[PDB]
Amino acid sequence: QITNLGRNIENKSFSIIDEEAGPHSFAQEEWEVVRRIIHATADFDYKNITKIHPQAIDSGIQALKKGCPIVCDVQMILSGLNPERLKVYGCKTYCFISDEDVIENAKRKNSTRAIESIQKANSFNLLNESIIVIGNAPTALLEIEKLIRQEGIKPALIVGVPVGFVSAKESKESILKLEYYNVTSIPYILTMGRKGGSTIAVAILHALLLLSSKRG
Repeated sequence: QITNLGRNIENKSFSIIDEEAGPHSFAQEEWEVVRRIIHATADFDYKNITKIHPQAIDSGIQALKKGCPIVCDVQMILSGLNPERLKVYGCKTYCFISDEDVIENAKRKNSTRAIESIQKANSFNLLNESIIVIGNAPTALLEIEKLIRQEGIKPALIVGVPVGFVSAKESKESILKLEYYNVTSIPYILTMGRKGGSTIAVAILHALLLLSSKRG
């Protein structure tokens, strides 16, 4: 998994982050997630924009335990998750961003591959009680919002951390509006604003997998 020197570096880093982050309003478990994000980016700003839903970590753990599907918008996210830890639960990862049918459908429908990618997962019922990890494409998050609002889909958890200058900020706010209006109570983990990234998403997933293990 990692060497002694490895752990020493990480432990030293987390200690530096805690001391430097200063005062924050995150509970212990929530902080393990936020601290992980700051660690992957060296960006303390995440201490202020990462919003975690009260049931987020709980639904996340439960979903993983059940070998739930993990739907990712971009391939890099998967490339960050070690299949070793996932087979423990039997979770299955998916990313259709690069499938032919998705590509042609995006072109033909004047949309994005991310949007058709999400629709494809839905056509397979892969959104129900799953963990939706959107680390890059804002349109993928807006589509999920659309499906929740119109199709009533019920994922176990939404990790909405897309990065961008066009609709990123908006896609995250649309998720908060769903809760604001009590149309649904789908747990979420968001980094409000334009900031996000596949690396932020992977860091959140790893924090969850760790918390899951630690709960033992």
